[PDB]
Amino acid sequence: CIFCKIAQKQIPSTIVYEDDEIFAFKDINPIAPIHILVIPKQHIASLNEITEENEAFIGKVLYKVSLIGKKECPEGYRVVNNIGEDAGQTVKHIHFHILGGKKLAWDKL
Amino acid sequence: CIFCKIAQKQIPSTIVYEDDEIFAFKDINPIAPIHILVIPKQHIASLNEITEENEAFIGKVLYKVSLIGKKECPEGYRVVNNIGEDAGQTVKHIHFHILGGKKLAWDKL
Ligand SMILES: [Zn+2]
Ligand SMILES: [Zn+2]
Repeated sequence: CIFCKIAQKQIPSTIVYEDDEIFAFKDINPIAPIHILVIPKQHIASLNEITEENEAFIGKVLYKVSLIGKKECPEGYRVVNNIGEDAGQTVKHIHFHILGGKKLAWDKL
Repeated sequence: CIFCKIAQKQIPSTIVYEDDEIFAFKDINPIAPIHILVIPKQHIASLNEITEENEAFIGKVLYKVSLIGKKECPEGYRVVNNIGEDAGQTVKHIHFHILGGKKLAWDKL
């Protein structure tokens, strides 16, 4: 898993924030001027693997996403998560996108 | 708050799912063929109002989002949350978008 390897610094990335639980890094193919990926260090494949037993942990991840977003994007930010084929999920390790740095489009998908 | 009123059925909506904690309804200006809004019935203004004290509740909301998404969008779905001006947040009551029903675009914002 490329995201487990990035989180453990086996594959290089430009680190925005890291702690015992999460790892955040710049997206190398950005769609916004600020485009950050936030991953749990623990491998969970997608949002469809959230259970009642790990929902408190995923809430903590989302809280830490908000702390990164409000620091990096004081003018506002969008959080995106992709599940499966129609959403274009490329890596099967849950990753939140933080998008900001401009007035973001809201266009037909 | 228009979303508190929708959640309490004071303003009509097309309901997808409802329980003691959450309310989900069709977006009337959709950007995808499946476009569902999911709100907590409790008023929380945005993701920037997540705290360590409510992070477990927001994890539960995200779990219920995933249950709606995997049912309505078995081929995959995207979850979006907008915070503040640059993201275009229009209603100050936290709302998750579930987008699906086609191979979704990933375009420059
Ligand atoms: Zn992984
Ligand atoms: Zn409200």
